[PDB]
Amino acid sequence: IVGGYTCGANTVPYQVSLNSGYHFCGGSLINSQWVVSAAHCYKSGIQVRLGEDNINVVEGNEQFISASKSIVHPSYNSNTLNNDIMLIKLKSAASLNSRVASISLPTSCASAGTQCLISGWGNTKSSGTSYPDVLKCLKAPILSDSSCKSAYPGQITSNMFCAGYLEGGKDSCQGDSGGPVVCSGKLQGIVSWGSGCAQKNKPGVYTKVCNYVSWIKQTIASN
Ligand SMILES: [Ca+2]
Ligand SMILES: [Mg+2]
Repeated sequence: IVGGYTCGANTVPYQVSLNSGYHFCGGSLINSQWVVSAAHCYKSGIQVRLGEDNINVVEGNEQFISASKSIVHPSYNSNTLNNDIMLIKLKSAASLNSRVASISLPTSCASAGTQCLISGWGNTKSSGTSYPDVLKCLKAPILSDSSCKSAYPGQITSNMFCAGYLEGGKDSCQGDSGGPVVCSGKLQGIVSWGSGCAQKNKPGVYTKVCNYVSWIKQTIASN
């Protein structure tokens, strides 16, 4: 996350770190047995880490649970990143508490202008590499599809939205992939892609979760 701030330990209790020997993607806990992340984060051998703040120091509120199964969206296209969403079931149920909580799925899509919260352990420089060990946060508004489509002609589908600042300066970056974009108490997006980080007229692009609620509910209940 570039230009954001330190969230504070466990202030984003639904935030997950996917680890395959190191942190490689974020995710969101939607209930004790399931996590939603990005399909481009798919890997075999994932351990889900809950209640994290510093990812290199066991501070006491973590739960590390292995994944039993992963389900990438049936229509994920890794070339365009359309339908960039995946579900991860935990081998054991998490123990929800103040530090480990789930986030709600949306009932309707959010409007442009709505302020959201983006969080992750990704790169914090736009031009450089500095990976933080504690969770960083960024409040950013959803942009109009018009400004999103002008920035990326022929690349945005109805399953994507942009959030950020066209002036640049604040944005998600690598290491944030798969993490949450929460607006008004609901999980509305997933960090998917963008052009570099915090560049001018290049906002980050997010998976539009409100379009996958029936698929998520149907899939988790049948698995
Ligand atoms: Ca830790
Ligand atoms: Mg993240």
